[PDB]
Amino acid sequence: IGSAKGELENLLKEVQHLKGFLDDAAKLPSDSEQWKVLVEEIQKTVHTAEDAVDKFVVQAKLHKEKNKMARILDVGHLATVRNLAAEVKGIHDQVKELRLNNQALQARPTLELPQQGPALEDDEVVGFDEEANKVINRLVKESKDLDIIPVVGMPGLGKTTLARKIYKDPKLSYEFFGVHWVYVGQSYKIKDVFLNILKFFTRRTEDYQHEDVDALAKVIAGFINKGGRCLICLDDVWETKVIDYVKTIFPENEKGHRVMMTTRNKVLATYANSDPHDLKFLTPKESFELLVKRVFGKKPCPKDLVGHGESIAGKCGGVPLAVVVIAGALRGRPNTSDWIRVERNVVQHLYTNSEESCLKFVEMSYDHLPQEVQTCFLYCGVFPRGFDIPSWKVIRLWIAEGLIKPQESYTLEEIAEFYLNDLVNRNLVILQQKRSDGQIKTCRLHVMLHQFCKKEASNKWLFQEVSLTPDQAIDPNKSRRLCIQPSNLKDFLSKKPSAEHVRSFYCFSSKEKQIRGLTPNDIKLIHKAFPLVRVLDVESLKFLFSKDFNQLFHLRYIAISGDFNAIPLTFGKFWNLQTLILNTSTSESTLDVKADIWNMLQLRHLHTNIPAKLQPPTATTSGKASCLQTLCMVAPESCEKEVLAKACHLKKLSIRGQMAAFLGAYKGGINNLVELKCLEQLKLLNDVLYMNKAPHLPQTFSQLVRTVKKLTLTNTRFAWSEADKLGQLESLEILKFKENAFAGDSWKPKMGFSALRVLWIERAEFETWEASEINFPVLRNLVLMSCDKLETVPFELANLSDLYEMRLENTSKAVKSAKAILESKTDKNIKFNLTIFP
Amino acid sequence: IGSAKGELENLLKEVQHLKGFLDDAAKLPSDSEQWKVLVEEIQKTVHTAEDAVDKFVVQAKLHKEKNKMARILDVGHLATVRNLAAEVKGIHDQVKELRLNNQALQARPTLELPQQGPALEDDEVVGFDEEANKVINRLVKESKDLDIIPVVGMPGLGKTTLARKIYKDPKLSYEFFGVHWVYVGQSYKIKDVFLNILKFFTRRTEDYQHEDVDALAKVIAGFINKGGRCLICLDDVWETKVIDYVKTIFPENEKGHRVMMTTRNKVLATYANSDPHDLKFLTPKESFELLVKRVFGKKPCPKDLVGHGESIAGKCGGVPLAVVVIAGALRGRPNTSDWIRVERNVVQHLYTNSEESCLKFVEMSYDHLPQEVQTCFLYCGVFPRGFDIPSWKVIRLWIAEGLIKPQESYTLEEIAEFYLNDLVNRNLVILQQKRSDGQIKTCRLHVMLHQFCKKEASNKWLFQEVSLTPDQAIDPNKSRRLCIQPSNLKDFLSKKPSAEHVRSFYCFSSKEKQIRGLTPNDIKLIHKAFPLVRVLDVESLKFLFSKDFNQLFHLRYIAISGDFNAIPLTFGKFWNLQTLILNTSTSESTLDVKADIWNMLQLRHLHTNIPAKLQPPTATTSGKASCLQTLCMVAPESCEKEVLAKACHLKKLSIRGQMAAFLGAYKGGINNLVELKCLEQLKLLNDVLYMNKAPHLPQTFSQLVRTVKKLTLTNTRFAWSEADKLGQLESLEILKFKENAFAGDSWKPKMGFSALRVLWIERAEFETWEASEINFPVLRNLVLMSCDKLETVPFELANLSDLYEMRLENTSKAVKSAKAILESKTDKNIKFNLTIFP
Ligand SMILES: Nc1ncnc2c1ncn2[C@@H]1O[C@H](COP(=O)(O)OP(=O)(O)OP(=O)(O)O)[C@@H](O)[C@H]1O
Ligand SMILES: Nc1ncnc2c1ncn2[C@@H]1O[C@H](COP(=O)(O)OP(=O)(O)OP(=O)(O)O)[C@@H](O)[C@H]1O
Repeated sequence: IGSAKGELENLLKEVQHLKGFLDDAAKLPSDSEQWKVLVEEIQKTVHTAEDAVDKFVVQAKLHKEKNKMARILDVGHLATVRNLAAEVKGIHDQVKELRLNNQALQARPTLELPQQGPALEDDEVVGFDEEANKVINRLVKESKDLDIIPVVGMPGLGKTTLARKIYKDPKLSYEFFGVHWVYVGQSYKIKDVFLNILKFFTRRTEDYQHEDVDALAKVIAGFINKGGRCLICLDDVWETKVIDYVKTIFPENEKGHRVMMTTRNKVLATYANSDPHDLKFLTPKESFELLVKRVFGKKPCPKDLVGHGESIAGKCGGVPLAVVVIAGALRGRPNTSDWIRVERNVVQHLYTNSEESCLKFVEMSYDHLPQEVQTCFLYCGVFPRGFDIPSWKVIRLWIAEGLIKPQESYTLEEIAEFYLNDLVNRNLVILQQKRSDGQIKTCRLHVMLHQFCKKEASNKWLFQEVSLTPDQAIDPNKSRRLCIQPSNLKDFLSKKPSAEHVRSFYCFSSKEKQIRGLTPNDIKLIHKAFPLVRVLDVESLKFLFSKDFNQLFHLRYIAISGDFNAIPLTFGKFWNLQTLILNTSTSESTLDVKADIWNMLQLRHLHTNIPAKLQPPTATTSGKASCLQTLCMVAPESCEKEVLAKACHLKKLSIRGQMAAFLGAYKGGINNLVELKCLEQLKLLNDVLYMNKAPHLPQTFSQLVRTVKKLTLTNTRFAWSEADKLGQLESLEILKFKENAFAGDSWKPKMGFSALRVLWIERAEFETWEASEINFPVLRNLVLMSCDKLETVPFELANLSDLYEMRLENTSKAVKSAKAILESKTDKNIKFNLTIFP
Repeated sequence: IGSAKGELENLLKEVQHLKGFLDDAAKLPSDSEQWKVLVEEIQKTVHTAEDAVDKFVVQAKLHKEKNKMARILDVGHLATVRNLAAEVKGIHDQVKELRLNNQALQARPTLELPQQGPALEDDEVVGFDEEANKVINRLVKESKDLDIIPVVGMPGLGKTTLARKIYKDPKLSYEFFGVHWVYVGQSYKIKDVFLNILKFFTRRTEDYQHEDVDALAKVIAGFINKGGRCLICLDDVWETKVIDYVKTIFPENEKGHRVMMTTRNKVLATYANSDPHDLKFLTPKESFELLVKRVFGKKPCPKDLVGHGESIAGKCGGVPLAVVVIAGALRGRPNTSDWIRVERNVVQHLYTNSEESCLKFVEMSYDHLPQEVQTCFLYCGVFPRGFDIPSWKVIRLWIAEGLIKPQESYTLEEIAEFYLNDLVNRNLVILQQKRSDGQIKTCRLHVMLHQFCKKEASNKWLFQEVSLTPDQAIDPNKSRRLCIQPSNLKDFLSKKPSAEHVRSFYCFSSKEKQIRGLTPNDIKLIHKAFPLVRVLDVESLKFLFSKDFNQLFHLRYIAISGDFNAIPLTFGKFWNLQTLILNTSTSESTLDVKADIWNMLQLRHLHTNIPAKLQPPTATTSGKASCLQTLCMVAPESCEKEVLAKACHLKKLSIRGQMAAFLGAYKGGINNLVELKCLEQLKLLNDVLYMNKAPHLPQTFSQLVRTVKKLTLTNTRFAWSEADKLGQLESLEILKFKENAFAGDSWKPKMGFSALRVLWIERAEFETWEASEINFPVLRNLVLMSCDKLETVPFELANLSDLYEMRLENTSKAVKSAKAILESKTDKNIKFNLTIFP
């Protein structure tokens, strides 16, 4: 190739300038339509330049793949390269014209250039009676030390309303000499906060205005000492510095002073109190009651509007702020037509209107985010509203979208995990599913937060939901990525879509396993529509590997399903592929990975729903260690010395098959596991129910997986004496036995698991269990489920200090022993939780 | 050459404009991403232009080296010159476009466009009880005159916390009538400071607000006279003018008033008090205790977090500010995963987050630096974290990097020594090693300061640490220089690096002498990767002189190791070379310097680990005096009349070999030392243990090295009577005798060393020593080591006025005499220190 490399480089520099401008404009608040048009044009120009460069790189790589004879004799390559160079030159001319003509594209040194409601009467507050009672009981408990009870929750959940309800409660007056309210806020000055606190004790604050912060703290402490027990309410705390400053205004008189603070941050609340108070969500009934109180005040709802109102209140997610905004939409419109209109799209009516109260309140928390976490938050709105987002899937989508910039000491997966946990801690992501590690398993976006992400991503052109009003298309040409539900897929494809600029295609099955009437021609049309697609995350389909699919060389993420007997060699030409998630309905016991994954240097995660029969690297493929981090459902046959050596950086590994033929001496494929350097999770599964002999844990197993933190055994059918071998694992932290992993009437462990935190037993047909303290010194969780034959969980566990959680699911008489242990620990007054189902 | 010289000159002028802009932008705070992109582009353009000019200059020099026939017949030179001219023209066009298109590159006349914590209860302070007691004992000592006790230390070390602890101490209340606290600060007005001081004595400061500074000083003096003994605490003093102003507010009533000031500057503290109080660093235990107090307040650390917390606290360097910042990172996160994440990289978690408290506090001291000292400070971050930086090496790296601009009266080495000492005096560099001269031998960067330098250098593109996350490379293309540890060298080279823009390559062996598995091909790859490298500081290797190494004509600094029997002539073509540090493992006794160093006009320092057998300059090489400043390990054979004449400006000289054949009459190579005009240091070493005869100091020796300040004799085996000849040296300031330098049972010196300051004896097998006062009139240090046979250090030295330091290392009974002298001087109450090991 000639000068086109220099043209590419110059275009990249200019596009870097344009992207810097776009990042800057994302900060600038704009009310000008011409500014909006210019930013749209620059975004489109950046996208076009990126697509052109990517096409050029792909063509150069494909040419270099071809042999020298084919390289010379391919005139079609010459025509394509000339066309791509012409396109690059045109885009570069456009970018230069953009920068030259517009004075807004001039760089500037430092120049980006950027009250509560009426007052609720105690009957205007809905559903907070029990919550207020709980917080009041916590506040009025006698204790010598200062105690902070933080009320924490998502924006507009009612933290300030509950704090005001408690602050006005008569009960507090009997217990506390002084009950003061202080508003801190995000932007606050501690001198002002202390002066406001001082007003509650002296009316001569015009005398103390000249004092310093510490002097004012001492003055307030003396006043409180003169008074007695005091409760100071801090509103809207966004830093720990406030908590630390306020600790200094309370005298050490052992009276039991209190602070009730409200915050959106769970980490700040956990600093304030190891047990922060999570404000509840209103029930649908309470939501409807609040809606009726907001719309009709004290008058009852008209009968004809009750059904619509109940529908509307249930669509607000139980967050009072949403109900208040929707009420503002329904105020003074007792007509059924207006209520039907609002019911049709309630989340839209949040963030619209001047009373868009959701927008500014959500933006309070949003602006507090770092840029990477900000962008990662928006891509949570790529899932359907109400979708139970898998944490692993969203993490891998963030990484595949380039949202996570690599850091020196952390893997991209670790950074993404931290970002997701930070979003949950800031109460911007709802988490209802916990892994045994204590990490997020599935998360969710609240309807109001989801609508915020959906609008913000559309404003920033990150992605866009394909929504059709009977016919028509809504500008799909104004979106880098497209999300479409399976119901709307057929209609969209019937238009014969052709969007080169679209880079990610999302089809999420919220109604799981509702594969609609999509034909192979529709899948081929999907392939045709997006040739530059980087992320293809569509698992509700019967995907087929057409010849057009083999040309999606830009892919970084694929989540597909169908009837695949093997991964074709064509997958090996996706040199950008990072995540490969497969779900094959084929009856074949294992999936043949024909693709030479080892030469896919970018590949990090491979997920298959049946065991994968990998191929050992050839002598040519030898080189550096592979980037692979996850290898799920790998057949024991494929765990060879070379396979494991190339993937020595593997972190999660799952094996399923004939384990017996894997734990033997000449079966040292198990011994090949030593090649791994950072193996954290290991799943060992057995498929056969009839066993020639009961397998055995090799004596080498202790140091074969010494780095493993999570170990899962399934259908292994091991003698309970074989569990003693797992105690020699130094890093074993979470341990799972499921589906008759260990066989035997009783388990009498002797070895102690030095670091085990979570013990997990499922469907264990054992009868008795005589563990002791030495066996699990640092146990923290004990999850037994489907243990219909277990007799009694040993009392010896009751003496374990760190143990504070234990769940018995579908458990026999052993439940009674769990009650006995709970009773003993309650007698000792140790924080403990015991869950029983049903 | 044709017009290309004019093109070079015009490109140089435009690059001067761009560099001026870069210097300006370094001052401008910027939040615009487009601004960052533009600055990056201009930096890359400046680097590219510099590289092009350098390539052109070296090519012109190489052509001029060739003979006229070769010059005319070298078509390859014509092609290379045409390519270089085309590159220069392209870079000039790019620079012109940069200046024309961007309105931020317009020159403007003058237009660059630029609270404490809560409060600690004395139980929240860790490890300062003894320090506070020491400072209080110093304060409450009875003395007639005003006494200032400065608490000095590095940023965030806790000077203000200890000052507050002392200010709150009850003990001070008994001793002092008034104990006031004044905050001065970097930006301060003396009128405001005096008015604040006045408030402590009168509540009518609204009456005195109109007085002048001297009038207010007199008023405060009268108030203090009325009161009694007073202690005024000055916080954050950055100038001596504050000290002088505050001296005027204390009446001369002989009561013993005190001032306790805190500062980061050791020179300011030494002005305030000849014995300033150096605040301690927290021990790892105290650091963990402080971390637990900051994270969990008064509750104990959870057991599962104690190991992670202890690891984290030990990575904070004993500076409380670092522990406070890391606590802010760990607050409200009692999960082992968060603590593991923070432990993985603790120094990163300083300077990140809004509570980046390290950043602003370090910037306070950094901005106080001059630009040259600022840049020299950052290049201390090229060394590994925790590396013991050699002073000579960092000085020579600063000079080789162009950081020191020559001054009229000072050599570059003197300016660099001053800069390093200034960085130590500002408490920005940690010094723990002192030369006998009292200068810094090795220094260190605190982990928090090191991270500041690392980040700041990366932000300014000065250098960059090559760090790989398993695979990958982090933008190496966005750095002028690259530092890589030997562990990461092999992985980096396997990528086949080719970085023309990289100008310095650093490989520092913090784990000393851990030469890993690097092959000759790796060394050749190092040579290939950086052809424009100016600085090559890599001594943990077996370097080999390949043909590619011979083409690094830009080299200004080389520090290499291997098996070299001689320096090839190819080193003579490094016309830019200043420092040549060699460590050759060859068994051959000396190093043959084949390269014609005398024509290497820029050469300043030559260091070899074995004696160097230089070659006398030829009649052609005659000319000006050589720039050589250091000639270490030069064989006595090479010290000839012409060799010594060409290097008359030499300052350090080291000789090792057969001294007897060097001190003789016909051996007047010793007499050739007269040719030196500024010889400061002389080392004379002996290699032979069997001597035909005991050598003799020539009677001419007194005026042979008359300019020498430091003299080192090793293995010479001289009669103790020969030490009397060294007393005639006018400038002899430091004298070292090591490894049986002088042989004899006893030493009875008669001559007196008029200017000797430091007397250093190592492994002297003499028995008795009967020195007297006249012998060492101005002695200041007497350091004896391995004197297992010395009987008693004479009491006569106890009467020496200037002597205040004496160290006996592995010393026999003579230790008892040292104790006697210490006792006598303590009786006289003279400041003295006596160190004994073990
Ligand atoms: N239980 C409730 N009953 C009635 N209105 C409520 C309730 N909880 C909240 N609100 C409404 O919320 C608004 C008051 O702020 P709110 O108490 O919701 O904020 P918060 O939870 O402290 O959140 P943030 O301060 O982060 O915005 C008013 O519209 C109030 O009517
Ligand atoms: N011994 C200590 N125990 C507890 N906290 C400490 C201790 N020393 C310092 N700190 C805390 O560390 C942080 C920095 O310390 P401090 O402000 O006293 O430092 P300083 O030496 O005066 O520095 P600067 O030059 O910035 O004024 C503050 O939060 C201080 O409270």
